[PDB]
This record gives sequence, C-alpha cells and structure tokens, in this order.
Amino acid sequence: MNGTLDHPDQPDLDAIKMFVGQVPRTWSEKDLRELFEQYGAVYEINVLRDRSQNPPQSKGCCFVTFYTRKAALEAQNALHNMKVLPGMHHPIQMKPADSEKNNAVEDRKLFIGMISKKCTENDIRVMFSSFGQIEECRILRGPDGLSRGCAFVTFTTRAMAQTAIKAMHQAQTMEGCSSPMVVKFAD
Repeated sequence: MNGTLDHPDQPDLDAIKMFVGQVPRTWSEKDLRELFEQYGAVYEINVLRDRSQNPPQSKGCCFVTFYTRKAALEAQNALHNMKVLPGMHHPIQMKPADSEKNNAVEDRKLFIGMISKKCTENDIRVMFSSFGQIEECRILRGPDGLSRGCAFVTFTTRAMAQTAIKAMHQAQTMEGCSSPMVVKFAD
C-alpha cells in the first residue's frame, strides 16, 4: 500500500541530512547515489533542476538522508562544513545540515588585530554588550605579562556585528593607546 505516516519505522529525524552545491550532474540520479554511498548507508536522494528547462536549469544541488548516523560521522571527516576539491574544473560542495552545523559560531565572526593589553576576554564582552546580543566572546593574550593584543567575537546578527565595526574600525583607540583599531567580519 501507500501511506505517509511520516514515521513508519523511524520515530525520530535524528538520522542525518546532507546538502550539496555545484555537483557535476554529468550523470544520472541513481548513479549519483553511488557517490554518497561511499559515505555510508543512504536512504533518500533528490536532485534539483526543475524539468531541466532554460528558466530553471540544473542548479547542481542535491540533498541526501541516511539511516545510520554513526556512518555519517565518517562523512564529516570526508567533508564537513568545509570541503576542498582538486579545483581543476570539477568542484563540488558538500555540507551537512547547515541549520545545525554545530559550528554556528562561525556563522558570525569578528576579527580584531590591535587591542590594548589591559583587555580581558569577558571584559571585551562588556564593550560589545553595548551593541546587542553576543553568542561568544574570545580574546588572545600571552603569558608575557599582558594581552598580545588580539580578540575574536561571535555576534548573533551580522547587522549588529557591523555596528561594532563602526565602533572600532571607525574610531580606533586614539586616546588610551593611541593606535588604529581594526575589526572586520570573518570570511
């Protein structure tokens, strides 16, 4: 028969989801499945294109779902949120559930190069708290006796993060240490 109980055997979507961008698409769908099979036990694979017409065209995107999450672990080492291919002329991008990359912190990153030695990591939070909600606060200091002068920050909304730039990048500590200050979103 045919029925979409949504949970005929698996009462949890704790399996695994994968998203790919810029895939050769030089082969068929079934054949494509084989490629993902090398990462574990696949289950459902769908490739987008939309009747492969002119207005749409195969966007080279494919998402696969597995049945053995344990097997999916290996795939992470094989690709993870960041993957690198030869680069000759056959690039493909494989990432797993961008919504739960786990490395959501990287989603919003700020980089500071020159900061006052009298700056602590949590202390940095205080200044950034003036902007909005902060996900993570990081500072780099050396046991030389003071902070080497570098800091990393993670900010909920990129827009809010941009504000920090104006507060630092467009201000500089020309009063406490008398030196330009640079802060920019990671890339």
